[PDB]
Amino acid sequence: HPGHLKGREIGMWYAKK
Amino acid sequence: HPGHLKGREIGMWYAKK
Amino acid sequence: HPGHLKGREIGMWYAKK
Amino acid sequence: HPGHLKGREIGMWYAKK
DNA sequence: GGGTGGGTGGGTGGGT
DNA sequence: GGGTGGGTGGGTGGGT
DNA sequence: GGGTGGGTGGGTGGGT
DNA sequence: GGGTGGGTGGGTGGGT
Ligand SMILES: [K+]
Ligand SMILES: [K+]
Ligand SMILES: [K+]
Ligand SMILES: [K+]
Ligand SMILES: [K+]
Ligand SMILES: [K+]
Ligand SMILES: [K+]
Ligand SMILES: [K+]
Ligand SMILES: [K+]
Ligand SMILES: [K+]
Repeated sequence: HPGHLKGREIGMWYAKK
Repeated sequence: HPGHLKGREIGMWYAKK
Repeated sequence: HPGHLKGREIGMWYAKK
Repeated sequence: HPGHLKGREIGMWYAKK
C-alpha cells in the first residue's frame, strides 16, 4: 500500500480496493 | 446470577449484592 | 452518536434514529 | 494453542497466557 | 429495549 | 448505574 | 477477514 | 496487538 497512508487509511486502502 | 431468577428478581439479586 | 450531544439528547439521538 | 479450542476461546487462550 | 424510566447511571451496554 | 425506572426491555449490557 | 472492530495494535499478518 | 473488536474473519497472521 502507499507509504503516505496512516492508521485507518492503510486498512481502508485495501477495503476500498 | 442464579438461573431460576426472573424479572425484577434478576436485577434485585445484583442490588442486594 | 455526535459528540456534542449530552444527557437525554444522547439517548434520543438513537431513539429518533 | 490446543486443538480443541474454538472461536473466542482460541484468542483468549493466548490472552490468558 | 423506550423516550411517560432519567440524563449527576453512561455512551465500547444497545438503539447499528 | 439504581432499585421510587421496570420486569412482556434483557440477562452475552453491568452490577460496591 | 471487515470497515459499525480501531488506527497510540501494525503494515514483514492479509486484503485469494 | 487486545480481550470493551469478534468468534460464521482464521488459527500457517501473532500472542506479555
Ligand atoms: K486493517
Ligand atoms: K486488522
Ligand atoms: K436491571
Ligand atoms: K437496567
Ligand atoms: K439511553
Ligand atoms: K438506558
Ligand atoms: K484473536
Ligand atoms: K485478531
Ligand atoms: K438501562
Ligand atoms: K485483527
